[PDB]
This record gives sequence, structure tokens and C-alpha cells, in this order.
Amino acid sequence: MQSLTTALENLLRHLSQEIPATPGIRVIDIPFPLKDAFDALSWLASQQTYPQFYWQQRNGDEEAVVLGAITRFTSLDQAQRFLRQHPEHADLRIWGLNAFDPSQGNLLLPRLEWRRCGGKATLRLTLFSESSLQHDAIQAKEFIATLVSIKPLPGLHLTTTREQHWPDKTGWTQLIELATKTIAEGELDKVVLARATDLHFASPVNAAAMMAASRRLNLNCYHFYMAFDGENAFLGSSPERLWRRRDKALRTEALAGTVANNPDDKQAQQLGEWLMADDKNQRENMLVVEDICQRLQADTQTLDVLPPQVLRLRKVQHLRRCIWTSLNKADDVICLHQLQPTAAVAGLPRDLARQFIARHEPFTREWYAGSAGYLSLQQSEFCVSLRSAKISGNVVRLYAGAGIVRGSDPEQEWQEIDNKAAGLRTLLQ
Repeated sequence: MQSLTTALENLLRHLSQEIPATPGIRVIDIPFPLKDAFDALSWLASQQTYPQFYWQQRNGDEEAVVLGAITRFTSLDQAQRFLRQHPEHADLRIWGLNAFDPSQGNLLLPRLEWRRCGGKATLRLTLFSESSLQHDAIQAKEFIATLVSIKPLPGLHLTTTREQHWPDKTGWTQLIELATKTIAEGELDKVVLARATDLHFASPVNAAAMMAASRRLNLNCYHFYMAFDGENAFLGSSPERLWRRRDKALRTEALAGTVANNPDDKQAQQLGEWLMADDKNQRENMLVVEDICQRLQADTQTLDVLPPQVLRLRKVQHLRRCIWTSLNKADDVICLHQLQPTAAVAGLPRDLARQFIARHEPFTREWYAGSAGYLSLQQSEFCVSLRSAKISGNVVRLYAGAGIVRGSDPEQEWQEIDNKAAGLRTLLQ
């Protein structure tokens, strides 16, 4: 941590310059020599300050670790409202989560943000005050004094005390056959229903270590980690983008139609070339794109759907179609509310599917199948909070969902949710 130390000392130097004792906002960016890679995650997990948020874009070129909440926001709308009051810092990012219910978020304007774009990094310090910048400069000084040296990530422990499913196997069929009853009757066709698996461990589970474990195995995935406090965290490694906005340029995608992966290149690629020719999944995928274009059309100019591709991940492969377009207004609250929850995580039609989930699910999804990422005026990117876990002390809660459709069948969809959960379960068991 000679890079960090040096950066911290440049920052303390800046904070010792005259700062005006008037309301305002300052952004201090210190260049971060990236002669080696920096284990931003290990650094974050060494700190006793909360909240912490860690995020890496799925391609591996963009990474951030942010610490300490100058201000918290309970929705993305309230976040964007704050940013619009400061248009002179167009690149000022707010970081965190949106819940499965998108009117609810946990987002922060961080004290400190280390951010790498591929080859370059910046340690950014911000000051903000309704009253005195000089005052908050004092806080920043104290917050720096608070930071400790990078310690080795702690270990994962593998001793299990219990294993609960919500719903269990019988409750799953109880619910599945209810859902097909309901499909039988009305105009609902697809409903995505979830399971929670609670893993109870004899020791408290270190969430950053779990995250570090996931990053090694779960390639080509967004990695996201929020430490709300010392006892509670939510994290995941999702292959799915909700949206990316650069100015008004928007990218989203219809990621639906699942097979299992196999480690041999040929058998996985036969399992995939199959997926691309299966009329049916291609139909299911196409109903997802239609729904996305529908949801988008009144707020965008031309929508371009790209050719299908198979996305090979660790335990599981997906059919995806990307959809690019331009937004009429550079607005993140529109992207959020138009795109979440996805047709891939609620089902179809939108209202009816959400209403079934609301009516009937035996546990709250909370942050599962919301989104994670950041927004600034200039750009934003959120992933869907899939392949994720909620960590509370000694309990780890894994989430995975399946799209019930008519012929479904309990046990097959259950097996599918096992495979989706696998990408995380295998790090712990």
C-alpha cells in the first residue's frame, strides 16, 4: 500500500489548504499509480467504517470501492434529485442498491471512492456541507485518520449448523401447482417464483471474503458487494445488465432461456448451439424483448435489437438479445422504473406477474432481483441483483428463481434454481 499511503498524504495536503467556510461541494481527485493491481476488496474489508460498496463491471475494466456515507439516499429518485442540484460535477457518482421493489434503494454519496478504468485509477475525496465546507473538511480529516492498513482477507469457514429452504420442497409444489392453476385460468402466462436457501454457520461469515471467492470462479459477471454494517451485507455475481446509460445512449438486454454449462468446450457449445435453435426458448426470449421495447418506446427513439447469442457462464448458459436505443431524456429514474423488475424476474404480463409474486411468496426478495451499480448525470450502469446472497451474522441466504409457464413441474424447475444458486453455493459448501 505505498500507492494508497502516498495518495492519502496528497489528500491530507489538500485538506490543509484554505477551504472556504461556506455551503458547497468539492471533488478532490488524486491519481492512483496502478503499477500493480490494487486489491481494492481487501482494502475495503480491512476498514471498520460502514457503509462500504464494491462493484466491478462484468467486462473487468471498471471497478470501484467506496467507503463512508456523506449522505444516504433511500431511493434512486432522491439520489438523482441531489445530483441535478449539482450539474457542475457531472461525473459525481452515487453508489449502491435498488431493492426488488424499485421505489426502495440503499445508495450513498461516498466519502472516498477508489475507481479504476482499466489501466488508470483515481482516489477521489469529496466534501459537501449545507453549511461550511471548512467544517466538513475537518470530518474528512478525521475520516482519513480512521483508515487502517490492508490486512489479509479473513478466511471462509465451512462448518454448517443448519440448512432451511423457503419454501421447502412440498411448499414449492404447493406454490407451483397453485401458480399453474392460476395460469390455467386467467391471462397470466409466466410467473417467476423464487426460493431462499438459508445456510446457518457456526461462525459469522465474512462477506468480503465470500465476494473475493466468487470473483475467482464466477467469471464474466458483475460483482457487487454492500456492507450495510458489520453484521449485514448483500452481494452477488450477476451476468445480467439492467441498463447502461452514457448521456442518452442506452443499452439493456433480454437475457432469457437457460441451459446448464459443461466445462468441456465442445459439449457446452453443443448445449448452446442447441439453445439457439430451440424454437420455444427463442420464443420466450422474444416475448421478453417485446415487453422491453414496449416499456421503453414512449421514452426512446429507435430501438435496435441485436442478434441472439449464447452467454456461457460457470454453471448455466443463457440466450441473450441486446437492445440499444437513445433516450429522449438523460434520466435514470425513467430507466429504473421502466426497466425494473424485469420480465425475466417477474414474468408476463407485468402487472399480473408482479401481483402473483406480491400475493403469494413466502419471503421478501428484499435486495434480490433489484439492481446494483451507480448513477451520475453523465452516465449510469446497474446490473440485475441476481446470483446474490444476503449475509446476516452467521446466516447466509441464497436466492434463485424459476419462470413457471404451464407444463412446468415442481422438481424440474427446482433443479434449475439449484443450478442458478450453484455459482454461490459451491464457494461455501
